[PDB]
Amino acid sequence: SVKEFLAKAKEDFLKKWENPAQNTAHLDQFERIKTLGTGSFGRVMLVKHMETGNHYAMKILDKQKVVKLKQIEHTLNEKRILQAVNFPFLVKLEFSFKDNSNLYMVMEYVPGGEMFSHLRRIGRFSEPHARFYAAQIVLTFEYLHSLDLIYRDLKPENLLIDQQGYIQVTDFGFAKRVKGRTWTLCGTPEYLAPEIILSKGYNKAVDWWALGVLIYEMAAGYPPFFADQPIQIYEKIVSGKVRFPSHFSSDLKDLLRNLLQVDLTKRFGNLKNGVNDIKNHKWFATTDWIAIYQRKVEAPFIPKFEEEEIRVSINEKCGKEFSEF
Repeated sequence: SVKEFLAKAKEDFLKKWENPAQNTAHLDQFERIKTLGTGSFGRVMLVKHMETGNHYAMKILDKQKVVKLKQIEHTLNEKRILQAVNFPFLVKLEFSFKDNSNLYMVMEYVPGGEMFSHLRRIGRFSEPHARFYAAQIVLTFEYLHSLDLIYRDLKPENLLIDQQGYIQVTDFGFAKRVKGRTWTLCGTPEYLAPEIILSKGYNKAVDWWALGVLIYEMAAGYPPFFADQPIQIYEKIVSGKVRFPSHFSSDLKDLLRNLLQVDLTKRFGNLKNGVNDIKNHKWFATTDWIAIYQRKVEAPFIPKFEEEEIRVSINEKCGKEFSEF
């Protein structure tokens, strides 16, 4: 039935992936409540859809700035992916549209902060706390991999902790729909699998390696392969040799040896049973997968967390570059 859940999820996905929804709202439909922050391409605003009452986080991206920063492909890709997927631990794109000046990504409003800064403050997560988060990433990758997506940007900064203490994976700029193998070097050095570094071509198992890195970092407070220079980071990754903190349970060490496995024919998540090798591992014995998916487990930690015009030019900017948006 997991099989049948995933098959239906793939049908929903392919439909939207092949014929992406465009201009599913317009700016005059939203009441502007508060600017939450200013990102690279423009502001993020709390808004309310005036026709329903639902509140959202609307990201505004100035098209000319996206072009200037050479982020057209990443922005288009992220949007195309986000409008086509649906899973409890993936940021939800509710509406998108564009006008003469801007692109708009109307996201579910999910206050809370990223995992990097939370981890820095807390120091390290206990093993139950780390397992709770890891379980959500496991289910999300099970979902994304079933759709032939490789996420390939897993790092703590890409994991929001929401108002319920659950994980939301954000930033699908690098994600690629890949049937088979691919070659592009992207992502943050610490989290890269050996086969990426050595330009061997790679598959979805790079996400399972990155999960290994994430779990270690969550539980240790620092990633397994670190150095001041990226070449020394690469050297460590390629060696395979991982040293564990002394407080790591025996079960955690074993899981991590199986995820941080250089040999692809032994790496958990890359074998005949796929994700189930990970889900059945002793470290996850106490994990109630269904309760996690249904958001019924109480989270170990609940985070605490002058208005200016949106000027729309009378001239369309960068129309052809963003045709697909």
